[PDB]
Amino acid sequence: NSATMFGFLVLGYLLYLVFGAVVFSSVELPYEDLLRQELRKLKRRFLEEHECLSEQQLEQFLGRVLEASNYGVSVLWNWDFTSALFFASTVLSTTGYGHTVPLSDGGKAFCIIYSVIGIPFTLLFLTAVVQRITVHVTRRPVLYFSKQVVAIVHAVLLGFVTVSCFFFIPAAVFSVLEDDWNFLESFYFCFISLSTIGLGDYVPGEGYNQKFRELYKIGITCYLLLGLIAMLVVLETFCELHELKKFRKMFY
Amino acid sequence: NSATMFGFLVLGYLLYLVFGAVVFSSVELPYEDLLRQELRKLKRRFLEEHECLSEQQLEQFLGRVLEASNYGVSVLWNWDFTSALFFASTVLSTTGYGHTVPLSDGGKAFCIIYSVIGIPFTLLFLTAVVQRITVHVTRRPVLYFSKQVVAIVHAVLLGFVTVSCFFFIPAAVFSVLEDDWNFLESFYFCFISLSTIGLGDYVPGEGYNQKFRELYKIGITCYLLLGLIAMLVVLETFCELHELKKFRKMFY
Ligand SMILES: CCCCCCCCCCC
Ligand SMILES: CCCCCCCCCCC
Ligand SMILES: [K+]
Ligand SMILES: [K+]
Ligand SMILES: [K+]
Ligand SMILES: [K+]
Ligand SMILES: [K+]
Repeated sequence: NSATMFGFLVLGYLLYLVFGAVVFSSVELPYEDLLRQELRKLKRRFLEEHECLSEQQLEQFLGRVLEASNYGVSVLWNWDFTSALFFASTVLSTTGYGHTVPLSDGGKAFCIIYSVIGIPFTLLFLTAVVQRITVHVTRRPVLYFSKQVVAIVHAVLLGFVTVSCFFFIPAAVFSVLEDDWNFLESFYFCFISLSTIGLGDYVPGEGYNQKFRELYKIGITCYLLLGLIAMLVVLETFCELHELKKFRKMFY
Repeated sequence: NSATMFGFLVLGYLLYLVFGAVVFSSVELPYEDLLRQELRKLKRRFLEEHECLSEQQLEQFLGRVLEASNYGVSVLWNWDFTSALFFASTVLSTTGYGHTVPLSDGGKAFCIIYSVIGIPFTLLFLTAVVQRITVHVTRRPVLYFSKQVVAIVHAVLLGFVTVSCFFFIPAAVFSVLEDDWNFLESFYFCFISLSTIGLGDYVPGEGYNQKFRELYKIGITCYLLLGLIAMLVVLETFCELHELKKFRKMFY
């Protein structure tokens, strides 16, 4: 019966993500179309309006252009559902790249509530997904039980596995998928993504003329999601070695 | 003797923050001065160079302007130490606004290592700071011991305390300090900050002509740091109520 509990948690979470991905999609998308216009309109009017404008005339155009940039809309789509799903997930995993921020007040507010509920929901979700994976991946230090040393080797080995399997493999996959991204950049991106730092200087699936982008988003959303679980799995496996519980306990 | 262990942890952490705040300050600052120039130079040359330039001539200037924006440098200082300290802390608390991202490869790489070491160090730091605060703030459900109900009331009461004390009070303080920020925006900022989501659409201490800014940074760095501890404190207090351990346990 415990299997249908975790099985439902996993289901409901995914839905909560689609739910939000939809609510965000709709409320925030409209303000974008209208903002896309105010920019395309202010773009045309600037060039055609005052060809040789002065220092005071440029700071006024650039201002309105940069302001649009900070909100995810560049003068040169953010809230579809494939991308709004991307946002909803990175907001509950708490990465927050920012390449897409809510624009209205409803979005901003819905985001807040959606999170108060989702963030926690997300912990529970992860806790379960990890407790389980942790055991199946760390039930083997026993098939080996000397005892303490089977773990210190299981850990360091498991680290070198996922570090490669989740950073280097995708660090390369992105060096591929994303043009302007070299390896370091792709790798660097993975680190700040799976760490949930999310500076947002780099975000995949945002290149001029990207084909099948809809999926790339859904793929990323999963890369990030799984990679996080993987980290936590590796974290538990490390946080549970004798020497660590020792070092930790040393401060309470 | 346990008091000098946590006391040193708290010390060393703070230093690790200053250490990084310095290393980042120096390596990344230079690329900024040089980038500030390439922009001030491309700014002058654009207006004076081709007053009435066409559609093809604007996309080329705006491109280089927006590209600078995404990296923290606007055409219209990011790595001093008061602000570099701000970065180092938000990177280890994992908020990552992005208003400041490392520019060189050294910065990007140092950041990664600094984090692999700091993030953990930061957990330990928090764990201690919270375990302690948790007990002194939740040793009182006992001074009240019926028993289970003294906690469900201690929790809900403590929530309403810090929610007000860390969100509303500062939500207002910012409505003050930050011009363009109304209450919702200030409050909204606090939520995504203390949640460590850090979209970065709003970052305090970044207004044209901000006086005593150096401190405002150091103040924020602390607001964020403490507010996080506060959250975790409140989180533990909630994660440890019978009904919850019950609901949680329901999935392993
Ligand atoms: C919700 C907190 C997630 C923390 C992730 C920490 C990953 C650290 C990896 C360091 C090698
Ligand atoms: C390093 C993980 C920090 C998680 C902070 C969660 C705060 C949630 C507040 C919800 C009211
Ligand atoms: K973050
Ligand atoms: K960000
Ligand atoms: K972020
Ligand atoms: K940003
Ligand atoms: K985070």
